[PDB]
Order: sequence, then structure tokens, then C-alpha cells
Amino acid sequence: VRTIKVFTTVDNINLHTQVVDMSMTYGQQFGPTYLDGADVTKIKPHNSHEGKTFYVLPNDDTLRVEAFEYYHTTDPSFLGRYMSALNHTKKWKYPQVNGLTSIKWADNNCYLATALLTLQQIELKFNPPALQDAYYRARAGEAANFCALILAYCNKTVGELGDVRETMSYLFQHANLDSCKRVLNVVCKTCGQQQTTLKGVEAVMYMGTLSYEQFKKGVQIPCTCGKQATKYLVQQESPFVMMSAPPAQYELKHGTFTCASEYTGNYQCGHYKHITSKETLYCIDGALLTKSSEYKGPITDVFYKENSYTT
Ligand SMILES: [Cl-]
Ligand SMILES: [Cl-]
Ligand SMILES: [Cl-]
Ligand SMILES: [Zn+2]
Repeated sequence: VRTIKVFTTVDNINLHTQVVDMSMTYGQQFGPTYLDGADVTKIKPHNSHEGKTFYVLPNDDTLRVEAFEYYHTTDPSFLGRYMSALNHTKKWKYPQVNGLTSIKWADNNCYLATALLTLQQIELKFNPPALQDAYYRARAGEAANFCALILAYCNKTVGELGDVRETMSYLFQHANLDSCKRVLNVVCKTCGQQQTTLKGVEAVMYMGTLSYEQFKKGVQIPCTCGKQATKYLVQQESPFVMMSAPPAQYELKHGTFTCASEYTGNYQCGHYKHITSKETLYCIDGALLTKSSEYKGPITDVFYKENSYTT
């Protein structure tokens, strides 16, 4: 008898009119249902709910198409993981630190803070509208949705230990890096030499050394024959490159890199900070900011600006 009008959605843009019985739960009428992140599946409608938007799971073909077009995923648990994260990230704080949106420390989110600070310093466009829209809001300071999306895309829950390199890998997978190209040459004294071409995400990430100059000069790797072959960078076309390695004491010089991630800890427990090279070296640690003329610390990732390099 008693009803209210509400709207359901999967993208918070296209709304679907619903009339709900106030004597049954949302779950009985829609399946799993969320109100700005809060799980209301076992709740009966409130008068204050009239006219509000609820997220639901894509349970008919219209919602399936809308969800895929917005998120570029068909993982069945995606929307519930995104809402579950959002219920936490909407209570985090996003101070502006040295002109960049950061995140006040909470819930082991230090890896997200330094990923978010890095994105704001490299040229990158996302493909899913969900990330496009949310990143735009994050840049303006309202990063809760963007953080909850990163958690959902990376299959990490709030509180879980994250790795920055992994996280950037997922984000780059959803970015337009089609123009990026890398050419490598690997030289073995017994085996000869062999050139490789990498594209897309693989053309901007390297795991083994932090130094972009070292990568151009050559780095030693196993060869199949048993000896030490040498790999060096012969050509690069991309707006940035990311150089990563297991954390090691490393010296960062002002004006020689864009930004970097520092990791202190061990494989199951640690803390990331972000170092950015501007008019001096700034260390952003969530809401905290310090500066110094030189830097040395356990660095794990270094980002460098690029455009075209040929050897
Ligand atoms: Cl929708
Ligand atoms: Cl109320
Ligand atoms: Cl974007
Ligand atoms: Zn060899």
C-alpha cells in the first residue's frame, strides 16, 4: 500500500524509476542495493529515501550494457567491491599538499596516496568513463570515488597492503598508452644479440633498475646459455617512463626525475612515501610535507619525463 519513488542505477548517471513497497527490504525488491556506498539490502525504505538514487547490480540487459560501458569490466563482484570501498573512502580526507590532491593516512592507504600523487604529475588519459569522471573530481580534491575505483579495479579491499608498481600496472591497463613504444637490444657474448619491441603498458614500465640512464647504458640479465647477457634501451616513445626495483638505498637528485616512491618495511608490512622534484625535493607522506635539498632512502619506483629518445 505504502510506496516511495526511488531511482536505481549502475553508473550514477542513467537513472531508472522504481516504486518500492515500504514493507519489504530493498534486497527483496532489487537484490543487493547500496546508498552512496552503504549496503541497504536488509533495510526497509525510509521516507527520506524518496527521490534518492540507489546502486544495484546489473541484473537485466540494459544495466549490463550501462555497467560495461561505464566501467569496462564484467566482473560480477565489481559493483559490490566498489560500493564497499566507497563506504570507507568517502570518510577519508584529501588535503591539498603542495598543490596536489593527497590522502590523509588511514587504513593502510599510503600506497594509494603516492599513486594518486604520481598520476597528477604524469600525462595519462583513462579509457573507462568511470575513471575519467572520478579522476577529474580527484584532481579537484574530491577523490573518494577515484580511490574506491582503484581499490575495485585492483581487487584490493580497504585496509589491505598494496604495492605501488602493481597498482600503477592496473591503472595503465585502463589508460590509452597505445602510442607508446620501446625498443630493447639484448647482447650475449655466446648467444649473439637480439632486439625486442614492446608496446603499450610494457613500453613504459621496467622492473630491475631505478636509473633511466643505467637502462640506456645497459643492465645485466640472465641468458638462456648460462652467461650474463646485457640489455639496453635503444629507442623510447612515451610521455613518461616508470623504473622500478626491489627497495634499495638510493639517491635522488633534484631535477633528474619527476617523482618517486619510497618504501620502508618488509614484505608483509611497511610504509610508502612520495618524493617529488620541483623547486626543491618535497616529501609528501599523506597529509605531511617536508623538504630537503638532497634525498637518500629506500626507493622502489622512479618516474621520468620523456617524449622521444633514440640511441
Ligand atoms: Cl545506471
Ligand atoms: Cl532517516
Ligand atoms: Cl582521464
Ligand atoms: Zn647467452
